[PDB]
Amino acid sequence: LTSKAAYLLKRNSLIEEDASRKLGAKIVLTNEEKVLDDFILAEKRKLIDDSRLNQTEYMPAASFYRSKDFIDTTFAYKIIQDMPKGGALHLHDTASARIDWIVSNATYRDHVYMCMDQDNFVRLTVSGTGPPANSGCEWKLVETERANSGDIAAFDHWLKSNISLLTTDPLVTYPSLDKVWGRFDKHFSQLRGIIYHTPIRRDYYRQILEEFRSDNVQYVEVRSSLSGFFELDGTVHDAEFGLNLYKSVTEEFQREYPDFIGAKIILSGLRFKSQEEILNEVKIAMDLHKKYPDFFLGYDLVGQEDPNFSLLHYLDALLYPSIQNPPYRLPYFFHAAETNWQETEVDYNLADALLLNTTRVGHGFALIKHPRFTELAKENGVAVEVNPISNQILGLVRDVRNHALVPLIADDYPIVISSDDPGAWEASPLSHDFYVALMDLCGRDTALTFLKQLALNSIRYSAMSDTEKVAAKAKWTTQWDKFVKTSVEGLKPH
Amino acid sequence: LTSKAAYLLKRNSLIEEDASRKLGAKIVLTNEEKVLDDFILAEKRKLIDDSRLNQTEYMPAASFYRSKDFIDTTFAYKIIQDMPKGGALHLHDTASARIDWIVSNATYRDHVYMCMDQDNFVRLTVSGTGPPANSGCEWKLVETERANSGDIAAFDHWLKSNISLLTTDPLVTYPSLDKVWGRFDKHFSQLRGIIYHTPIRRDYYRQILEEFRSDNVQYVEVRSSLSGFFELDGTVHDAEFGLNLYKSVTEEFQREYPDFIGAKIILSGLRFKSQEEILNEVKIAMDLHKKYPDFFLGYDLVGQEDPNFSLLHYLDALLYPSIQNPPYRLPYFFHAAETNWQETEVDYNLADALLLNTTRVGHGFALIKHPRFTELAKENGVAVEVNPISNQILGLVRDVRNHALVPLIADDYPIVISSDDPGAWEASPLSHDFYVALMDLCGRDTALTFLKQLALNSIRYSAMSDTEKVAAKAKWTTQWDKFVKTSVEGLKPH
Ligand SMILES: *[C@@H]1O[C@H](CO)[C@@H](O[C@@H]2O[C@H](CO)[C@@H](O[C@@H]3O[C@H](CO[C@H]4O[C@H](CO)[C@@H](O)[C@H](O)[C@@H]4O)[C@@H](O)[C@H](O)[C@@H]3O)[C@H](O)[C@H]2NC(C)=O)[C@H](O)[C@H]1NC(C)=O
Ligand SMILES: OC[C@H]1O[C@@H](n2cnc3c2N=CNC[C@H]3O)C[C@@H]1O
Ligand SMILES: OC[C@H]1O[C@@H](n2cnc3c2N=CNC[C@H]3O)C[C@@H]1O
Ligand SMILES: *[C@@H]1O[C@H](CO)[C@@H](O)[C@H](O)[C@H]1NC(C)=O
Ligand SMILES: *[C@@H]1O[C@H](CO)[C@@H](O)[C@H](O)[C@H]1NC(C)=O
Ligand SMILES: *[C@@H]1O[C@H](CO)[C@@H](O)[C@H](O)[C@H]1NC(C)=O
Ligand SMILES: *[C@@H]1O[C@H](CO)[C@@H](O)[C@H](O)[C@H]1NC(C)=O
Ligand SMILES: *[C@@H]1O[C@H](CO)[C@@H](O)[C@H](O)[C@H]1NC(C)=O
Ligand SMILES: *[C@@H]1O[C@H](CO)[C@@H](O)[C@H](O)[C@H]1NC(C)=O
Ligand SMILES: *[C@@H]1O[C@H](CO)[C@@H](O)[C@H](O)[C@H]1NC(C)=O
Ligand SMILES: [Zn+2]
Ligand SMILES: [Zn+2]
Repeated sequence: LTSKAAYLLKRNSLIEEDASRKLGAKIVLTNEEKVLDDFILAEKRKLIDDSRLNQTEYMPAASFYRSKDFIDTTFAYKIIQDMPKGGALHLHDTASARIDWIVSNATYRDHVYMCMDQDNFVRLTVSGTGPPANSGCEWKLVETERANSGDIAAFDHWLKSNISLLTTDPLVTYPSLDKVWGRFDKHFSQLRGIIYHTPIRRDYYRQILEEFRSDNVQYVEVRSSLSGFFELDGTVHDAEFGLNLYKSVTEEFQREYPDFIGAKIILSGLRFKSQEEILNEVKIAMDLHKKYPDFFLGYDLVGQEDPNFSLLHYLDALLYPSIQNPPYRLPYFFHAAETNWQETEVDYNLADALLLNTTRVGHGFALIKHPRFTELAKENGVAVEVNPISNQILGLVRDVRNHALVPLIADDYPIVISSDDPGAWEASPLSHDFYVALMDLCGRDTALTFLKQLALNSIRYSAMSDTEKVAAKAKWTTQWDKFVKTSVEGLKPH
Repeated sequence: LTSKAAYLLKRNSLIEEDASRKLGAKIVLTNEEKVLDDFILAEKRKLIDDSRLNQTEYMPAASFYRSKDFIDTTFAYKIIQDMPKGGALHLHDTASARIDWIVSNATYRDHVYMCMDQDNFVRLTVSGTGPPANSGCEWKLVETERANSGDIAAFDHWLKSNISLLTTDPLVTYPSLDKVWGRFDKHFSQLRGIIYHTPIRRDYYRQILEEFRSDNVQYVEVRSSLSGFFELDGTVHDAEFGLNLYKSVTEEFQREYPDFIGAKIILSGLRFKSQEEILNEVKIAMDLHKKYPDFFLGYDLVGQEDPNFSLLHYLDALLYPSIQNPPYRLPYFFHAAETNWQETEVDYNLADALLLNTTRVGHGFALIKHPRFTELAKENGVAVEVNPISNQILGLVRDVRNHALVPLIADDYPIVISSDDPGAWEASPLSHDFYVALMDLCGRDTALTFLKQLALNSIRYSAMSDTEKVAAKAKWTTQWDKFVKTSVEGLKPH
């Protein structure tokens, strides 16, 4: 009737037309699921409106250092903690478990040594033939140092404080992409000596499995170098040994916990190695994918993407599987366009990843800046592994609401949410990144369809076979319905 | 043939396909324009590669406070300075001239008083009836304080410092959207008393025109309140008086400088006023658009959009022109979705703006987050006024390379670059925002086709009639050809 009423009808048409395109709009919720969705929506909308109208800071989009405790004090984070989120498809094996486990378990073992390097960073290693040979760092046995500390708890807390990235605010202590990446590489060099010892590495991978299961994540796809596992006698094993160790741990864990879906491993090489070495690693990946077709997925090039070699620089090595007669199909999981640049060597790695038939693309922070690349990656079914906390800390974004992949989420783009390296910055396996996605990557009228669609895409866009995908969806559905029923009974009066 | 060569063919075909979607990709440059583009590209690529590979900060992406002098020492900024950029379609009348003009001219006039308010901010006013009526701050003539100052240059520089937003780094001293918006409103309240005096306002608008012509901008569309211009006797004039004053100044300026295209005015109301006041402003805008259709353009709601009323909240007043018999078509230039939020009232103001047949959208920072809104605006031809430095300073973004509208640039969306309030933060009329757009909003292989497309879209998406647009483009083409010829003769060896 009224021109105002006709305008409002057209407004509802347009707004529904726009808001139905977000990822997860296809989700239909049962009444109990709607109860949980309303529970989450109330808190999220209260926070959004309090920040917007009272003109106060929106903590969910703040630095994870400052917002971590705040997140830990919200009811919705408890809901997400109890929620089974499916799979974490983008992880690195050396920083996916608590640093506290390394401090309280690994550095308590025999022959574990420490030393303060030239940069005032603690380094931990394992050497069975007495103190290790090094003059650039004065090595002291950790047992004697802990005994001499007097206060053992303070010593362990300091040991975690000199290793963790969250001891101070990374956005302040390392206020540049270069500085924070230097701190990240320093963290890895600190943990390299001790974490590559074979027993400690096996127990650390076991801890990765346990911690991700406890956070109600049932499936993982872990990137690992797989080689360099050493013993007290000095023996250094090849990548196949590491793959077999991971496989045995995973099979034992699956035997213990039937609710767990499992784990699969991707081989990661470095973006600054010689093309000869990268070709050697590609050949190793081909052999391991042949010999272990169900557990070994493929190959990936990791390391800081801006200052190191491009995908094209390794092109020969990456084309070696395809030039065979018959051609061999080696899957890829490229980190691509993890950069703030445009039309450079870094973000144009997206073209290489798409042309090399990559299974998934890590980050894709510059993907939105390339229209045809986005279209082609969506058409081919290449999902994007978005790691919001990783992208904030490692210098890509500062306000998480300004993340580059938010519009792609709002237009139903194939995406999964993962943590990259959770342990380095003291983050939960997937619930903290899920909370960040819920509070920063979707609109005010989006609470639970988004999270359930992320949980579904973590299985759909995994590397599992179709039969494995169906079985994994069955297990995840069992856990999800159990969680929904328990939460609703815990919140709904009777 | 060669697998490497065939892959390279596919890769270059894909990259050409993707990079042709960018704004201005269809621009064809003459050989002289190619020389200028090569110079700009060399400078830009040097900066980009030095920042990326040597791991040093990319200064153009930093805060305008820190990067201002660095920009002032580049060759590309010199070229942009000499370049006629067309028009500035997003300006505000009280902050489109240098603060130095107010300090060195206006506060040297008679009847000008000053006071330090309770926030230690200098406020300037004009009172022809002795000391000003307000006693909350002791009003003293600027002449007396300048006399007692000792160093007059230091006194005037302190005036500019207490007035300007760029005296300190706003991203540090006001590290919140709300705090920096408070500083912006404080700046406006500082200059309100003196800038609304009729002679000073007239000369300030004249100075706006002069400064924008000096920076090779030939056309402007300025948003103004147009009402409240007062005299020494206390007479307060209506919006028609101020509009006619602007029109007379513009006609005189056009007569003096034939190379100038001209100026047109938009009526801006504040989005926190009463609905009755906004309705009366809409009626006044209708009357002024009827009486001065060639000089008066339309209406716009300005002011901080996050904590104030939405476009829907004013729906009655906004639908008043269309409900008449016959319906009246009042053009709109709504500031829309200048926010980091999603699926809230602020960014859903885009739906109201689109349904109200807005000519252009101011900022539209969250437009990319809404796909159907972007598509519908693209179909309807609604351009977006991108003000990069304003979006950085006022708290929307920190790294300009993470600007939300960069992907829309890369997919050829209708946009025009402007400055919002340049004089507020010591920015050149349009050259600085153009340099920021060049170095932050387009790829490494994009220098001059982008800038020429910006200049062309500035004329296509103006409010000028179809007959006036051809003549405006003729003037701009004359100036552009002179600029290209002179710059090439100054750089080309022959
Ligand atoms: C990424 O995946 C792509 C799709 O699987 C790969 O492209 C495919 O590469 C395979 C193996 O090299 C090609 O299959 C062979 O093609 C040729 C020629 O047959 C075709 O061409 C002739 C004339 O052009 C035509 O008459 C035929 O009907 C075929 O169309 C023969 O040697 C073999 O019989 C065999 O079929 C595919 O043609 C090709 N597909 C496409 C769609 O291009 C690509 O190599 C993969 N890249 C990587 C890095 O793994
Ligand atoms: O296995 C350890 C190595 O992994 C890299 N690495 C670890 N996390 C990431 C890495 N590389 C690239 N992108 C960011 C993030 O996904 C670096 C480290 O030396
Ligand atoms: O006429 C002056 C008033 O205009 C507003 N104003 C001026 N510039 C802007 C404003 N508000 C909204 N968006 C950002 C920017 O474009 C506030 C100021 O008090
Ligand atoms: C703003 O804060 C007050 C108290 O500080 C609170 O009552 C009010 O609900 C808040 N506004 C919103 C929108 O949450
Ligand atoms: C590590 O410890 C040293 C000395 O104990 C201290 O000075 C230094 O700041 C610490 N570094 C980090 C990164 O915690
Ligand atoms: C460390 O944890 C492993 C299991 O991961 C356990 O077997 C071992 O006993 C622990 N070590 C210590 C010293 O408690
Ligand atoms: C990096 O710095 C070196 C010297 O410090 C210089 O020669 C080079 O041109 C710089 N830029 C690069 C490598 O892009
Ligand atoms: C200020 O500018 C006006 C207008 O250009 C000029 O007439 C006047 O002389 C200037 N100086 C003053 C008022 O001191
Ligand atoms: C303004 O001046 C006062 C005193 O001269 C000073 O304390 C204050 O910090 C200044 N404020 C700004 C915003 O420059
Ligand atoms: C917008 O224009 C269309 C025709 O172009 C008209 O039907 C519609 O009523 C207009 N809406 C408004 C709000 O002016
Ligand atoms: Zn990663
Ligand atoms: Zn504006």
